[PDB]
Amino acid sequence: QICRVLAYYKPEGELCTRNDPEGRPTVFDRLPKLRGARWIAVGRLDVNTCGLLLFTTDGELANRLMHPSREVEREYAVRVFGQVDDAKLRDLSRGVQLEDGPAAFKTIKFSGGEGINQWYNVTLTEGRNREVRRLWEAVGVQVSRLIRVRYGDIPLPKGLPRGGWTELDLAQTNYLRELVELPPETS
Ligand SMILES: [Cl-]
Ligand SMILES: [Pt+2]
Ligand SMILES: [Pt+2]
Repeated sequence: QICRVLAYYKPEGELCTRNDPEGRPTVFDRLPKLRGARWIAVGRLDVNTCGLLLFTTDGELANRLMHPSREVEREYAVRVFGQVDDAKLRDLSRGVQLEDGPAAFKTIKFSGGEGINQWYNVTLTEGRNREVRRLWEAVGVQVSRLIRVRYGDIPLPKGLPRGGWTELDLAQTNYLRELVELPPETS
């Protein structure tokens, strides 16, 4: 029946599978147990990737959101080990060649500076598995922590803590259905 959407702040170490016969933590463990409907993940995140992951009860909405007809930026807050040479930044912004062909960061802004380890905020328009890690890897830099903070026009909710979820209201939901050319819900 009604289209519900959740915004979840995935912690590192959680699986994206619906269940694990070992009892290992999954992104579905703390979601609200519904009935007569089923949460569906809008895409997936690597086990070691934190941040925004949408869920929705509506299969069509999930389809159109991870398969957009328009190129969508994904923004990540990245913590990297040690200080990064400026030329390495030039490479990442000009492009490198990895296992699945060339790739590049559409944007690289240096964020905070925690001791010797550095923070960068980067964006990309593709979404090949572990692309962000492999990008930094191809330039000789290991990734410490990786948070997804924005998918297109959708950022992590401000209050929302690590491992928590927030339900979108009808207006926010309809905003999503509009960005994807779906008719608006009325209740
Ligand atoms: Cl973290
Ligand atoms: Pt997917
Ligand atoms: Pt994290």
